[PDB]
Amino acid sequence: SGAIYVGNYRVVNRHLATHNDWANLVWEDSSRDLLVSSTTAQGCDTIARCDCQTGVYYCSSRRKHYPVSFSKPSLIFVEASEYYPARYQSHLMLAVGHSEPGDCGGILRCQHGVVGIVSTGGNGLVGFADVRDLLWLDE
Ligand SMILES: NC(=O)[C@H]1CCCN(C(=O)Cc2cc(C(F)(F)F)ccc2C(F)(F)F)C1
Ligand SMILES: [Zn+2]
Repeated sequence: SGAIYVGNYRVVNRHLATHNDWANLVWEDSSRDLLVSSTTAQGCDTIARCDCQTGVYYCSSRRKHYPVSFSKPSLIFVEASEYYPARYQSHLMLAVGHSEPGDCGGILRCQHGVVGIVSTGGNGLVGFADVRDLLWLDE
């Protein structure tokens, strides 16, 4: 569980989205596991606009923040689940670090702000859905 609150937008994992999220839908992409819905209250998360490859992510399964090195956003294959069939997820960044079911939604941050959210994991690895290319989140 977890979301990004920037201006009048809420950013969540698409597979974790609520009824409210779908009834107030702005944009969604299954191939990125992202969904953006509208909000009445104003959010103050700063989204990073950079090509950083080091940052810090929140791991709810350990109740701890962890520093990580992470790869450039790319098309990576992701095994089947009760939410999606086997497929390549786009805009995904990998890091060596702990994650287990229940960790999706944890924020990855760099010195410039929010980079993305936990979206995949397993085998001593963690995957993040990048949000830095979504320039419209700020306007
Ligand atoms: N983006 C997807 O299609 C996800 C959907 C949920 C499930 N997805 C996973 O990665 C599986 C899983 C979840 C987690 C996460 F929550 F950190 F992701 C950690 C580990 C694992 C593991 F190791 F058991 F396979 C794909
Ligand atoms: Zn940065």
